[PDB]
Amino acid sequence: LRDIKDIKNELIRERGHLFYSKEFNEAERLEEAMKQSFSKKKAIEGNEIALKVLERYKTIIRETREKKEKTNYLKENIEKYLNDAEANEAYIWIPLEIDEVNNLYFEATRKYKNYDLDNALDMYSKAFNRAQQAAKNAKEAKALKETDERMYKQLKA
Repeated sequence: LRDIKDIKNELIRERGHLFYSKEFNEAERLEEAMKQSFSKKKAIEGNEIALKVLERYKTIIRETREKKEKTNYLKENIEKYLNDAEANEAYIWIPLEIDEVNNLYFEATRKYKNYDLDNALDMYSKAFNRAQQAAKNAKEAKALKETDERMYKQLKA
């Protein structure tokens, strides 16, 4: 029963209750029922309900943590591929592709800040895809330009 206090407080610290408001409300109602059983001195029934209260809180914690990991991975790797795109003249050849990545990352962060985790993950993923596409297109445009000047040079001299 002190386990539940400890798990529920950790969940609050990670804002699990705001990312998963419907499921947190459900787990609080189940916690209330558990208390009532103990009040009415039904300790078998109470203990049976306490194991599910525990498990429900542990699920919000684990899912919150796993989605945060994925968000971190997507944000760090968007950055890495924009860097690589920019080393390949992305601001010369495809500046509006770089803007679209940055704007998808901006719109993903607002969703994340209104505690809408799955839609934030959806849009960070869409920004990561366009980051990869941008890096590739920038390499291709750079190689092509280079090639078309080594030919323009040789058809002048």
